[PDB]
Amino acid sequence: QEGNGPAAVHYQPASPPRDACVYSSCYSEENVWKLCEYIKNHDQYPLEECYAVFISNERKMIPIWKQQARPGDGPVIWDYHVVLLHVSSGGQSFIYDLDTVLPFPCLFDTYVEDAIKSDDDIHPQFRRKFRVICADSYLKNFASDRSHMKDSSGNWREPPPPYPCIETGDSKMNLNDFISMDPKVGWGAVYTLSEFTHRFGS
Amino acid sequence: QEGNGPAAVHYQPASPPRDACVYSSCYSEENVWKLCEYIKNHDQYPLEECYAVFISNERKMIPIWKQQARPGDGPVIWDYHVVLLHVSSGGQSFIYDLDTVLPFPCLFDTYVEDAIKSDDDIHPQFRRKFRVICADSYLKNFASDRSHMKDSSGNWREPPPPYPCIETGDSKMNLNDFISMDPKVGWGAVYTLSEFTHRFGS
Repeated sequence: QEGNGPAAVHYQPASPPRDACVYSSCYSEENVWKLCEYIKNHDQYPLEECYAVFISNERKMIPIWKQQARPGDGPVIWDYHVVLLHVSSGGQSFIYDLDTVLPFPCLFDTYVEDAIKSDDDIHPQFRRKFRVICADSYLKNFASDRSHMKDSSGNWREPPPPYPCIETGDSKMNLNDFISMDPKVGWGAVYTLSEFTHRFGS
Repeated sequence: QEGNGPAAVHYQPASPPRDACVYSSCYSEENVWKLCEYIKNHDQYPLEECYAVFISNERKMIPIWKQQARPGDGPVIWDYHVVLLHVSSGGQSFIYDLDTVLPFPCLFDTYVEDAIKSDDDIHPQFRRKFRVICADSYLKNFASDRSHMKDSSGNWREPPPPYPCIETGDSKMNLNDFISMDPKVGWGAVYTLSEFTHRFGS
């Protein structure tokens, strides 16, 4: 028998701690994009091991439990919500959600169970779908002019993030193409809750 | 009526107290063999209720927390480690580890939870595997010439136990066959951490 030298044996998060991440309430698509930017700019993990994940449905009403906005367990009904998925080297997958009360990051199995619960127990208009976009692709292609966050009067529904709107060489606004769950549109692949769970679950 | 709560269920230990057990640091395989020999030579419990348990992995680096060699400070990373498992007629199972800072013996659910933790977020190279050998079989078959404990110059890595090497009619050395977590090799059965915990846990 011999005791080896000390070593870090646990998964190391790809992000900064939850309280050190760039964040604006109601701009999860951006918060997630910012995590992608951080990962890209660091050498800990390849960017391609990560995915931006949009959650929505045709009716744009998805319940998510264990959300910060509503502490104590009823759900928040969102039009869409975005989280980050890290498909880690050992078959262990993690979810980074800046709006969850669950750990940041959180093991995938735990997150999907606690946050989402079962689609079977809710009516069809509320069922959850997921667009999974590889992080490199997301940085390359995502663009939002934040126009959706201004009311009829031109005032901000929620204050915007402190940096200029994300744009690309090809577009200044394509957020709807990410929110959409039609496989004929946008980038990445679309999965039902069951499919998503099976695909990235343990 | 008598009610307790798992940690409070009554149990009489199969060994002498920790301070009276034969023990050499870095020779857990031998320390456990000696415990098996003691049990055999006593009439308290049938030997067949007990198992020698080897803990290792392919890379031979396994973390174990609550270890004497590293008080309060993370895990010890062992090439391999050996403990005794008593499957009690009392319905609760116990772990005897001469190297733990937990009680000796310790209720199984508690030992695994504190000492082992989960492999859910542990790097692949560090995941724990268990070889469980019924105690009668261990005494019948185990042999070690202690050759692994001599360095390249022929000197001891750690001082040996002060009794002659354990040998059998069939071998002078088969320690590698116990350390191995290959089911094709050796005696007993091999389990993942999850399997081991589900099997012997509550």
